[PDB]
Amino acid sequence: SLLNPSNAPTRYAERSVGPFSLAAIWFAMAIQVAIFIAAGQMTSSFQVWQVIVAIAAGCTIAVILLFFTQSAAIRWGINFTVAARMPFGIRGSLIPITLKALLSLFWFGFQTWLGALALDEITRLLTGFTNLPLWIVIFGAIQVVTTFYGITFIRWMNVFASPVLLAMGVYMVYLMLDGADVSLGEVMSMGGENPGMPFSTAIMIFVGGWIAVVVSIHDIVKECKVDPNASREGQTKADARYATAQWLGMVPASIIFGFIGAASMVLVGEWNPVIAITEVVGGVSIPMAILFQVFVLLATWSTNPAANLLSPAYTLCSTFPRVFTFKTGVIVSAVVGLLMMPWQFAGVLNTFLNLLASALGPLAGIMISDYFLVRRRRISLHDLYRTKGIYTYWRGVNWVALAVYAVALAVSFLTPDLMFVTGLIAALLLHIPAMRWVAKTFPLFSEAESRNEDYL
Ligand SMILES: O=C1NC(=O)[C@H](Cc2ccccc2)N1
Ligand code: NA
Repeated sequence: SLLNPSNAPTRYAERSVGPFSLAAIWFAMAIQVAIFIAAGQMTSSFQVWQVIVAIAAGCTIAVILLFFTQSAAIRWGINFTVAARMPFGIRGSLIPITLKALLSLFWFGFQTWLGALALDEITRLLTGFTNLPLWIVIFGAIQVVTTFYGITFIRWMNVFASPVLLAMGVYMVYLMLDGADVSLGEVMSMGGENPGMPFSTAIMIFVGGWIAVVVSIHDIVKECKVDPNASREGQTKADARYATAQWLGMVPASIIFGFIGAASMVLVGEWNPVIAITEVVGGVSIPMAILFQVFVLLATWSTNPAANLLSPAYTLCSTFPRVFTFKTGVIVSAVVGLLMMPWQFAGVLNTFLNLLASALGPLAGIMISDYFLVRRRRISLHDLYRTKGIYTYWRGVNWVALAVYAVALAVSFLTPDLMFVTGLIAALLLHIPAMRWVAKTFPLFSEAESRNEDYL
């Protein structure tokens, strides 16, 4: 048996996140430093308005993906890590999941670093003392302790941060434009003096940014509010209402701040607004500096925990259920996380994000396909928490599913600038015959699936 109270499905009565709250999480979750860098470097290949469009487009494909990847977690309250057990093995799932938990972990140490940088700047602008590693640990630690309160903290922290973050950001645009004596429309076309990159791969970069979060949203949305007595059409509007809520959360947020990163680049040559606003205005008071850094901290806290730490946590406590608990998995994830020292990763993010998309495209494709197409939303919670059942396949691993991943990954390379969308579509479609083959040896359904409601 693989069940324990932390890795258990989330009961209808235990659910706490409705459609408005999820938007309020995504809005503050999109406001984070790394989009300054991405949208900034984009000004090299396109002008600002197109970048904004590449952002809105990439945001929209992500949501279209969310509509599908979130449906099982909302309805059934389950983990990502647990949900992967279906197409891949009960253990075989650990392979892509280790890929993904690593990715997730990489991002956690990166933003903790940016967060640490901020707190260290606030202090050295008050005391000249400038030790970063201590402030690294202390922040990593602070996130852990606030992450202990799981989605309860996350949800309260993001609703109050959201408008403040929204205001600090709208303010930021005024200060630049004013102090540079430039209208909004003028800045909207100042970029793109070094073309070469296709516009499709641009969209693919902002998609590749949130690919990890979207593919494992489960860990957030298994907490969302559901009415068990809906219907096909009421379940679908529910899915759509949530997907819509995620759209209105991540788009307007990441457009305003994407624009700020781009504007910084194009006005002053740096994606970082600290520099861009400092120059344009010719220095700023110690208060108004400390402020900016309070922003960065506020912008990191609303994203890092929820997006980067939740999912490896649940991976530990659900694979080693008697060894780890949620709270302990959080401690182990944040330690490993920082010990990956990701702040030394050579290159730029864009290409990394281009890496991330074509690396998880088939994963999202195989999960959407197994649940929606092969099984028709008809799943067995019972077997997901047991070493030997209809999801065990060949001694815990479904090699055919690991094969479809490879094959789809290959075909993906045949279309480098659209890798992700070909790899998803390839994995999606191939899972169908592959699964109609495995179904001749192993069963796709189980009697125990009638105990589903016992869990809820
Ligand atoms: O999946 C993740 N986790 C992260 O921290 C980053 C956040 C991000 C950076 C740049 C563009 C979109 C999302 N992406
Ligand atoms: Na944030």
